[PDB]
Amino acid sequence: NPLFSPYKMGKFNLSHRVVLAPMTRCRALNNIPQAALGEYYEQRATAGGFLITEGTMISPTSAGFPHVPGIFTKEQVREWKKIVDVVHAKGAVIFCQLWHVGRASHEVYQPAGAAPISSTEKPISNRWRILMPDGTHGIYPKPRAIGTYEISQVVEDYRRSALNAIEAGFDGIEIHGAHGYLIDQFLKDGINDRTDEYGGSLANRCKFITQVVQAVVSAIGADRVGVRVSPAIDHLDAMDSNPLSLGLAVVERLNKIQLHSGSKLAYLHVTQPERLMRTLRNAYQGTFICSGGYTRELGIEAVAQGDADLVSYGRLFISNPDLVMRIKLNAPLNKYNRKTFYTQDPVVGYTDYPFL
Ligand SMILES: Cc1cc2nc3c(=O)[nH]c(=O)nc-3n(C[C@H](O)[C@H](O)[C@H](O)COP(=O)(O)O)c2cc1C
Repeated sequence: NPLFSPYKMGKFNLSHRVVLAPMTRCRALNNIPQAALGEYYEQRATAGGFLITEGTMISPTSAGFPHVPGIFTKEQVREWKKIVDVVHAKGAVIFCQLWHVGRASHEVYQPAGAAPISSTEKPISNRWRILMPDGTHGIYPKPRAIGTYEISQVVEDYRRSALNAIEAGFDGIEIHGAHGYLIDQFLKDGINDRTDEYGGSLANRCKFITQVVQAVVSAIGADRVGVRVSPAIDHLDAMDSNPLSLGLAVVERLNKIQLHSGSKLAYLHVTQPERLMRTLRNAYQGTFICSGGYTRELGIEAVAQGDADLVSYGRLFISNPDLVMRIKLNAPLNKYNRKTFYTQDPVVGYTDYPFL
């Protein structure tokens, strides 16, 4: 089974290629990482296995889901440290995904009920609704389009959060540049209507992600930085007229960051909607994680055919804490319950999915 050949993700030698994809679960009450998170990640950790945490806030203005963890305060650092220690005691490698939702927010999630920030003042259209803290769904508001000074401040928030993640003991961080969130609101020409140096051409639209990645690379080292993008996913009104071109343009800038820094990133992580994946892999000089709809058989095939070095699983990892072992044994998998993806119980639908 090619998923069980070892792989060197730079200075981290992984024992197998099954990766826990980042998944928002909303158990981090009041943005504090809770003991429940430690139990959840511990159940899924394996010796030499790689885990990516749920999206984690970089600033008070970065959230658009309830009870998502932050890593911008020293209190949050202390609590993450307890979780990282538990996962490291099982021999796993763990990266913290840094997440800013941009315009995908609501007054209820913003300090003082302020408008969320974006590249644009265009709101997400009414076809999408936001999950509210009470479990209902609300309307995405009009965001505030930020100037270039504020862009530099957001980059600094990523930089400080990356340093905080290292202080908590994380092996690295992943930049969430996917799924229509803040970075994707700069990348995608269906969203980015700017006429300044951050809008228009591919080079201008890639400026923000480039500056974010460079900032965190300078702060913690390229080999501790992964990058996640989704050029072909149009979630939250995040379409590009030419997804393949956009994906290749991002890869270009990542390859250049690696040359100028003299080191490789930890990986590029691309997720697809339920030949583009292979094309970006072929263009990128480094480790590639594929994601989106992978099964045991499709993951085996992806590694065997050279389409990816690592394969990340999301929904099946929700309901199969021992997903790695089930893939190894070709054991039957447990169903997942969508109703408890984003609820707040520390156990129900979170840690009570059974082992083999
Ligand atoms: C409940 C849920 C939460 C998710 N949260 C995140 C997230 O925080 N960051 C991210 O990049 N992707 C997130 N995703 C997308 C997944 O990481 C993954 O790419 C997606 O589920 C497709 O892979 P799969 O077929 O293995 O589930 C989430 C998906 C689900 C279903």
